[PDB]
Amino acid sequence: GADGVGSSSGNWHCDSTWLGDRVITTSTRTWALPTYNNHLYKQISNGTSGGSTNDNTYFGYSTPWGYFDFNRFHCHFSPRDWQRLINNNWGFRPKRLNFKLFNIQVKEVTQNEGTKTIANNLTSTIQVFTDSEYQLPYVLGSAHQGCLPPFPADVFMIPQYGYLTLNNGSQAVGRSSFYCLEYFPSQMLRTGNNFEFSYQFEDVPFHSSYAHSQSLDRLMNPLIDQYLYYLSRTQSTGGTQGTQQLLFSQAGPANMSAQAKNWLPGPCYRQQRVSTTLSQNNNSNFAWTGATKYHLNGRDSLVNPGVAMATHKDDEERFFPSSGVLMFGKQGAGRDNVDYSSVMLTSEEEIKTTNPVATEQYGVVADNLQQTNTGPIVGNVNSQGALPGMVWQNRDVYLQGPIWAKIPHTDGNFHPSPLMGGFGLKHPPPQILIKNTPVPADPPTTFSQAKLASFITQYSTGQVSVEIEWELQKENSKRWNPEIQYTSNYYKSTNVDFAVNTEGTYSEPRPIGTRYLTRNL
Amino acid sequence: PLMGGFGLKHPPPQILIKNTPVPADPPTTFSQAKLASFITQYSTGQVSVEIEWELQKENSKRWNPEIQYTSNYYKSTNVDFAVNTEGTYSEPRPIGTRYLTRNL
Repeated sequence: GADGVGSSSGNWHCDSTWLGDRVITTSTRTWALPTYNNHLYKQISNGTSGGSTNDNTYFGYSTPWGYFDFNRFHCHFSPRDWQRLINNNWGFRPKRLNFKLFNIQVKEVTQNEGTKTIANNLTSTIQVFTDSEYQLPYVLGSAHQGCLPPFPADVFMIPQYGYLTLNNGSQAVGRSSFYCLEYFPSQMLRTGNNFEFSYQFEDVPFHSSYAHSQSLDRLMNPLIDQYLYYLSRTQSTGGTQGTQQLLFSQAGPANMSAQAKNWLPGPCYRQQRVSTTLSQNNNSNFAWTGATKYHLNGRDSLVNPGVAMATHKDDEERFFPSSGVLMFGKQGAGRDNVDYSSVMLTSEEEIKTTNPVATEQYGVVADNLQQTNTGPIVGNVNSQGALPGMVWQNRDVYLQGPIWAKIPHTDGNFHPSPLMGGFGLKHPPPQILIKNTPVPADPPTTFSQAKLASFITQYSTGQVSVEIEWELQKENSKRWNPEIQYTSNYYKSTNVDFAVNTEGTYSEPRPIGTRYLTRNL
Repeated sequence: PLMGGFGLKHPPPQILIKNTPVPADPPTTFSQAKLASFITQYSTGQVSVEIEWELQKENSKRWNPEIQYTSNYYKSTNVDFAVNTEGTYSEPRPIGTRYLTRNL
């Protein structure tokens, strides 16, 4: 080894490099791993016998271990480096990543009455194992808090680990699995050690970063008619009587709606439409009641976000689907009943081309069968499954949103793109679990059967580094006039955006979409 | 540069240094906010710098003596450019760089 506490195991690399198509972006932060659950696995459950309803019942365990979550973009891209990505490129996908712990140091805190003193414990060691066979519940991708902070000057606290399993009410059915974490081979790192591992993403499709320049129904040619015919009129034209006759015509630029087309909009699953204008919405609480839910195993679940769908039609920015759009918070936003002004509502408007309005009917079909005595009748289709000849475009990843998700290992899936966005992976980056090694206090002089319940209060810190080597899909486009670009406000402001304020508080003002450059549908 | 000294299009690169912040006890229950409690700390050490200079040697045929920078010959209460009774190093006067003479 020849290392010891005399040296620093690792150096600080926060550098990002743009090389040809590749772009290699690394980071580092400072983490403090608190002791969890006094080192006790615990069964946790929430029953429907309490005030909880049948939807909120869960069962599972909360482990002492804790896990690193880097899954979000803003970890790995500075708001400038995310500008060079969305402005200059069509698509990007990862290739490989690399991960390092270093400069690990441990501390143990004592209490004499009020006094509080904090010393180093050289002997104590921490346990790190990457779960590479996916043999645990993979809990990343559910958009939990605790990701590496955006702004490198922040020190973050590693979030606790724990999982859920099959429940029936509060109780547990027979198949409930219990995973004891200490049961996996886990390298132990002392202060002189570093930890490192490499991972190489599977081939995964380039995420689409462009807004189509042509709505799906305008793919026609404006000059020339079409050779096909449609049924224009069933009634006698230009007469005092409407006696029925079948008339046909050709579908030209005069009426473009009737022109035959080779494709269909993406699938549609309706959402209730809520207006930011307060006077327009109904006066009531319809939030949960009139929400769009799916019913599984007798447990209702609100559909958040829902499939990628255009947020609103043109000349209305105020309407948004109830649970449809991703919703972030502003810096320092309360957890409960936060006012509207403290949250940010992303907008899908770039997909209005190929995907339907979220809040409106997908289409209209005939309910009945006509007769001389009985006129035709047509109803709305709210939820339209996928049909052949349907093209849809995936939701764009945001700076704040997650990078990936694990496609569940099940027999059947249809175009497995995670709803929140980001690359679905059949073998995601393996999560990492880390814990202090519990160091017991004085055992008694006389042996006794029970396990030692008195532990030495302890927590450790260190520097963690991650690179993610990305592939950029370069952009070649002949469009004459200028594009749209993501640009900072030119007008004077009280404090700079995406940068600290007087208190030292880093505040990201607004979400940053990935779609700006344009392409032909 | 107006203050004098060599203007450089790529000067000596400045050096930035900071302690690595070491956080105090985080709470038992996880919480979103960054850790606001740090362990008061400061570091010390020895820094060394050399600067290798080139001197332009002086060749001059002037007959009579030059002017030279010389310390005061008369007795003084304490030595200039050196500590005083309190241990206080005091530079008494500024020292120009121009003494030797040359033909315009």
